[PDB]
Amino acid sequence: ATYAKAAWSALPPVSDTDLQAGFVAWRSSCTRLKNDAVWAKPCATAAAVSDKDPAAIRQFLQRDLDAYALRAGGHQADGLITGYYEPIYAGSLTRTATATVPVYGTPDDLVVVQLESLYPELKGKRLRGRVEGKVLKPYDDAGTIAAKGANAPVLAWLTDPMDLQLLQIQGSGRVRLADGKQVRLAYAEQNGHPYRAIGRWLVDQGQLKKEDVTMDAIRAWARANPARVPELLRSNPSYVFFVRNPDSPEGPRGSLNVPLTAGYSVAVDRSVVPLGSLLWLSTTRPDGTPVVRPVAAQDTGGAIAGEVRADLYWGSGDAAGKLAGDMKQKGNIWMLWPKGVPLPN
Amino acid sequence: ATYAKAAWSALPPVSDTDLQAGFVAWRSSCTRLKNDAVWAKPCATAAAVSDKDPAAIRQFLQRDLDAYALRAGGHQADGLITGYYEPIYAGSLTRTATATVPVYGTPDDLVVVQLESLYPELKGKRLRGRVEGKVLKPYDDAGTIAAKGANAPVLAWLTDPMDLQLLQIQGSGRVRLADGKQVRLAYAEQNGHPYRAIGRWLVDQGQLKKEDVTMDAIRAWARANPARVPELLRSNPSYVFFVRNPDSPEGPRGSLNVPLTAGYSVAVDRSVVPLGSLLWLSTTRPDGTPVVRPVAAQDTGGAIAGEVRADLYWGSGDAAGKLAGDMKQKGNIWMLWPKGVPLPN
Repeated sequence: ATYAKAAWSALPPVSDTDLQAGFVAWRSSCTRLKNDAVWAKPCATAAAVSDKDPAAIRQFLQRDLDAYALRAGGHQADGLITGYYEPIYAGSLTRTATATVPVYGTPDDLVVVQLESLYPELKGKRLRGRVEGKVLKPYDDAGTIAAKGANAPVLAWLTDPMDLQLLQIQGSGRVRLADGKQVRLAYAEQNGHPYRAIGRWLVDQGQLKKEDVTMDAIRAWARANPARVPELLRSNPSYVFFVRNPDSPEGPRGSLNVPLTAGYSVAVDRSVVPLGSLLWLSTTRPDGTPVVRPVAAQDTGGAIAGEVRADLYWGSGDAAGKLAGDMKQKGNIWMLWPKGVPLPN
Repeated sequence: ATYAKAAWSALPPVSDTDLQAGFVAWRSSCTRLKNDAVWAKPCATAAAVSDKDPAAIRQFLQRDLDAYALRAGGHQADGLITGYYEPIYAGSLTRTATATVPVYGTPDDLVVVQLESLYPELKGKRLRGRVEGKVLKPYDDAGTIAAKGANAPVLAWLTDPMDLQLLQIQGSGRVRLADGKQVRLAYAEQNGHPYRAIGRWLVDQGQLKKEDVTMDAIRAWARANPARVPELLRSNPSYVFFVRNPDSPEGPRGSLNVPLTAGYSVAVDRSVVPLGSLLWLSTTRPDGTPVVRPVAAQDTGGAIAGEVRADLYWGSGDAAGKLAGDMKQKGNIWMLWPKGVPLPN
């Protein structure tokens, strides 16, 4: 990927609504770049800037920053904008006859093995176990936690084991309670067993074809095969544990551990685009509505290779999920950069 | 590397005394080989041969077994025959002003990590640690144990920390008490830190040249540099714990859990030479005198990496140790093998 300087007048205009929202989402991450190489003084400048003055935003941007078009190879500046979202699942604080699937916090008999300093070849492996006598042995796999429960507090109860599996894959989500209040859940720990996507088990068993395996297809197969749902979820021996964040309307936290804003946060390649960077996005919704806005690189998703890419966070819930799933849009991306500073490799 | 079938008449001759002692050493493994797919049947046959009848032994071998020259690397059949022994060191059952170095059994808080069913790539490693909160930390390294001790049973007290290091390298030893009586020590466990020969440290410090590194030269350097012994020995972060046996005449036990015979037991590469196998050995003693004999694979040595290699157990005591330390001899090794049975792959 290459950076190609662009005049402020070459970028597409944005409405005042989008300029401010995208500025507010981007400055939202300033509290965590107070001592960042490149963004601290921009932020300090921005901290002074109002957020209800478009003229004052444009001043700050065009005065303090440069713009660079993101180009890859062959398609050049024309890239691909996909989408992602935070799911919301029906559930309860308490077991009922409809909500029987427990979501567990971290067990305190779960021991994290931490021997990387003696054996570097262990980094990235998530080794965990239970200590019985003088031996650290494998922790309970997923199948065993589904049958017998966990030695851990229950943070919430879901209505469908398939909702638990998806929640454990994504690492965060909200639980909708009956009184409309919501529970914030995020990754905390893992049983130490290697992940094995249930999709792959559906291919080997001869139930789907590698190209047919979507989320919507696994869900359809499960609903068609209620007897086999336990076998299916057992095939992934890995089991994820959660923490419950304070109740809040903020969006989930991403890799920058800043609450994502719906419509104004993106997942990028951290190399090509440093986390915290301000971007300019021109693309469309699946229905063709122009999407032209500043957006903040506040999360990670970058396997960039021969074509520009970013993932746009569209919010939480089923409709955000539907919007995010249909996102396959041609788009252009500019990275904004503080003027003096040299850009990154 | 490779097994090259050889005719019996290509093997060098052995005296009747050597043929008898080597048969006897090897036959003593048969008590541990009753469930061996390879050696069980030969052992049943062997049990009925008179160990006082050379002709019956040679008959049994030539009838029921084939001979396979071992070869590896550019030297092919020419290999390296080193030595080991059981050292005997003056010491005490109790701490005195002349015996202050403790020999430890297995600590109560030493946890063995046993996650290989989940990650088969761990299978070579001795992973160990101590549990601190919900974390398995590295256990204290050799240097920390030497300086501060360990929470473990004390088995004996030595006068010189170099003696402990040697004892930890050979894995077995005797401690001579003031009343002439002796106590047996054998390997029981280790702190999980990777071994690093102290010889390598002295070379890295330009104190010895890679060719002069012998046990004699290392001990000489330590004599001349008492103030640097603690840093010399902690350069090997591995620390070995022992078990005490009651004194007895028999040889120490190797990995096959069978008492080793001086001059007729070898430590081998366990994958190339399965424990319990009978071998033919042709080499010399350091003074050049011929050593031609059957020997038994009854211990585990360093794996074969481009050179054929075996460690010859020479017995216990200082004289055995001088012999074992001078052993650096060209050798030929044949593995014997029951007819019809597939070789190891």
